[PDB]
Amino acid sequence: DFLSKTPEPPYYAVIFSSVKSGETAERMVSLAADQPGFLGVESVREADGRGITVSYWDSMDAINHWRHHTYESYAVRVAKVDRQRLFQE
Amino acid sequence: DFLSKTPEPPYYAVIFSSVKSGETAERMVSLAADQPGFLGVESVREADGRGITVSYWDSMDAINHWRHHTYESYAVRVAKVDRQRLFQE
Repeated sequence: DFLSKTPEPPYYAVIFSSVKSGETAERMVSLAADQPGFLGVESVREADGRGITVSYWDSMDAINHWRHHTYESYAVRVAKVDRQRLFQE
Repeated sequence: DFLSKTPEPPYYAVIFSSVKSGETAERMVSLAADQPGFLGVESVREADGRGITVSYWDSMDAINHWRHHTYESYAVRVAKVDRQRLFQE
């Protein structure tokens, strides 16, 4: 349920780090989920407003057709994932 | 305070996504902070155990001397950040 079950690297990750000043954070998510090349999303938001949401994508090009069909502070970083290790017990 | 003030890409990011089963999550952090090439860290952990911690590093090599001097589920992904956009109001 929480961890995104991603394919073998490489794949991309969009790290959205935010500090809050809603219904619509969740529309913005159905939309990601719906896109071609969308691999999954991990979203977490603490009490005090601090939050990190990472979305995984299959290609730089898949991220552009998403930004295309489309906070006290935030940072958006897009990165190319070359390594992963998954664990559950 | 929350957002890491990172240099111009490229730089690396270590995305640690975890689901909890402590004092020592915080030792593991002083240590990151202390390393050569450590650029910063954003850590967030919700009530229910879900959590994302991303650490930023200047080089793949800076991450190896860290893993070197060194959960119901977790995922560790290392990625190369090629883009960033920072915002605050």
